[PDB]
Amino acid sequence: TQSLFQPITLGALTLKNRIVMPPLTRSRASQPGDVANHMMAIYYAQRASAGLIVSEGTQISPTAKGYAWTPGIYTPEQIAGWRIVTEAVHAKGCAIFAQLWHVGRVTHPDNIDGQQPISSSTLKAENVKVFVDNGSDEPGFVDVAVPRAMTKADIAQVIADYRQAALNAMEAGFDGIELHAANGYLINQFIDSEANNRSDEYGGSLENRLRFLDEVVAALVDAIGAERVGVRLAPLTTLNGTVDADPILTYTAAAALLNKHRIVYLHIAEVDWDDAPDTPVSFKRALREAYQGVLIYAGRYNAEKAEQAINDGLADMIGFGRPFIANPDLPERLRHGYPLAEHVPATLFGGGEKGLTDYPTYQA
Ligand SMILES: Cc1cc2nc3c(=O)[nH]c(=O)nc-3n(C[C@H](O)[C@H](O)[C@H](O)COP(=O)(O)O)c2cc1C
Ligand SMILES: Oc1ccc(Cl)cc1
Ligand SMILES: Oc1ccc(Cl)cc1
Ligand SMILES: Oc1ccc(Cl)cc1
Repeated sequence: TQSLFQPITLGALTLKNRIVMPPLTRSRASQPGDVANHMMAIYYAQRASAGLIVSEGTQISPTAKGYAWTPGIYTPEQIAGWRIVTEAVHAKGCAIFAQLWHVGRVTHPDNIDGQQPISSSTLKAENVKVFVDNGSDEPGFVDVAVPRAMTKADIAQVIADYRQAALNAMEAGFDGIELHAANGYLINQFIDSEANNRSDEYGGSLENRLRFLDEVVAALVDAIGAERVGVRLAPLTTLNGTVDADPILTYTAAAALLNKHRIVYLHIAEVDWDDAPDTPVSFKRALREAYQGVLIYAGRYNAEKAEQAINDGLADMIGFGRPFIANPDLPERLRHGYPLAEHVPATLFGGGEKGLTDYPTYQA
């Protein structure tokens, strides 16, 4: 755990340790308005012993939302709500990035103002469900709708929304933003070959499939600086059903592309729930060469595996998702080998402070 508790520079920031609280959707946003709120500020501040916190996915526009009660980052109220969160976190001495979210085809019209979902293509995410609370029917999971393929104008608009969302994040006092390009959401729907059947310059070739990622990142960097832009990829998991034919190649290329932008960190999601594909060390070694910034991994890490990943030269920082839910003082527990509480799946999403802010710190 020695390396794990070494500080690290992240752009202009000097982080206290190598531990990341990765994005964790808790769907606690105040209704109506999907506004980041007090319990969320407390929740994040409780966990501010992390070296870096990355917020739960936060939708960049009304049509970017996939799930009921997730916080937005496009209205003045939403920005103000996030500001209280970032101030609460900053009061503790911690860095926090906003994960900018566009779910693309992984949504339902009820979650996006009756609009049709957008995507690279008109392919539905098969067997994929999102959660809806439309005010009329009893809230619950529903099948995603069929998306429409983005036009060049849609692409320009979404890039605009990402760019503005980044400015909004800075206005909300975030230290940076993380582009959610993972888990089968909008950008992932362009990247992964089986989710992209476009015939224009945004589909087909590997270079084309990465074009949307390229242009979104260009915008983000232009807006707030590369030192404040991170990106998250999930090369091998297939959460929400985007599949690539050659993920090892696609994502090593993507890492190289992102390296050209000099994004401050690349965040690799290795595991999603029980979707834990073998991530070859040789792949990780290739990513380490393709991308020369701060490399973050999350997925079933414990203290031992985290430390080894760092000492092996594979990772610079390690995210702990589920353990951070149930252990606000996760770093302290990891350092001392204190037993980790386990989270209650039933209170992961929705509800109030219960299962959010009432996981106690460790007490012998
Ligand atoms: C309840 C929950 C919500 C999550 N929300 C997000 C999300 O908003 N954005 C994202 O990129 N990953 C999300 N993830 C994935 C986690 O960030 C993390 O990568 C994953 O849980 C694997 O790490 P772990 O085994 O330490 O939990 C979420 C995971 C869980 C369990
Ligand atoms: O946004 C969400 C996601 C999952 C659940 Cl159970 C409720 C709301
Ligand atoms: O610009 C702002 C607004 C609110 C707070 Cl707490 C701090 C800075
Ligand atoms: O990327 C994501 C987003 C939301 C959730 Cl619940 C899990 C993973």
